[PDB]
Amino acid sequence: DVSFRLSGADPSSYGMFIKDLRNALPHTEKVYNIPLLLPSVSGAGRYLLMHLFNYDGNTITVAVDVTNVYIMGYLALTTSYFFNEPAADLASQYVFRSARRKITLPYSGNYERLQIAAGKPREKIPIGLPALDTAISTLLHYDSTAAAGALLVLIQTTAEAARFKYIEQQIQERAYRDEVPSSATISLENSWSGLSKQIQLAQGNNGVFRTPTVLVDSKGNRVQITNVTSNVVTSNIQLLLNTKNI
Ligand SMILES: *[C@@H]1O[C@H](CO)[C@@H](O[C@@H]2O[C@H](CO)[C@@H](O)[C@H](O)[C@H]2NC(C)=O)[C@H](O)[C@H]1NC(C)=O
Ligand SMILES: C[C@H]1O[C@H](O)[C@H](O)[C@@H](O)[C@H]1O
Repeated sequence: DVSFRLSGADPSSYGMFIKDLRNALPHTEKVYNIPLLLPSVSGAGRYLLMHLFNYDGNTITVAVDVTNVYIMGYLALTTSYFFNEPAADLASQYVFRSARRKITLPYSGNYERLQIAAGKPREKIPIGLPALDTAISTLLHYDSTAAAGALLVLIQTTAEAARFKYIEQQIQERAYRDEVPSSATISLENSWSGLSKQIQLAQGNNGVFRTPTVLVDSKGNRVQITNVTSNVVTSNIQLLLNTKNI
């Protein structure tokens, strides 16, 4: 399992949590020196437990599918909560069975359904450490509309940060002040599968992408990623979704 505490958190302890989150995801292979996520893991070993503690020390346990860094649901006190999707329903066979009751959230876990549910695009939702603290707090007591916002914040702060060094650094900057994610952050979240695929295709194609990946950069304008010499490949992405899951 991995644990992160908001109390006393700072850019460093957060970096250590995301490090720990990355290192908890199993891989047998590195493709261009990036850990390649497994095609599948059967039964209960498929799910990483993240113990998150708000500033008060209240806690939730989040279950993450180790093959795609996809949050499936969480446990708050004696209630489990799972997204309304088959993968999460499958996950509820394995994690948090000790929960007194189980609530299936009225949405899947994808960004589009979460945003509709939250009433805001994640462009307009501040993130950072104080926001993760809020999110953990919200998730402690069921409220499906508020939880959708809290989940968008939680996805971005833990999974998307594990997947991209740039997003981990975005959050580290937002250790004590939330701020909506940069467009570059949104571009990376949305491009992960894409990049994961083209990194893998590049092996066999001389480090060249079969199809370029359009991103937005820090300064704000589109940029086309075409091979593995690109910074986003050499420095930024930290985990590759296996093409068997794309
Ligand atoms: C691999 O990717 C790099 C970009 O990351 C390519 O080099 C860039 O592209 C053009 C020049 O051809 C310029 O717009 C950039 O400023 C270049 N940047 C750097 C840092 O060199 C490179 O051409 C690509 N190589 C292959 C074989 O596709
Ligand atoms: C859109 C996806 O972003 C990440 O992959 C999360 O882990 C998933 O739960 C889903 O929200």
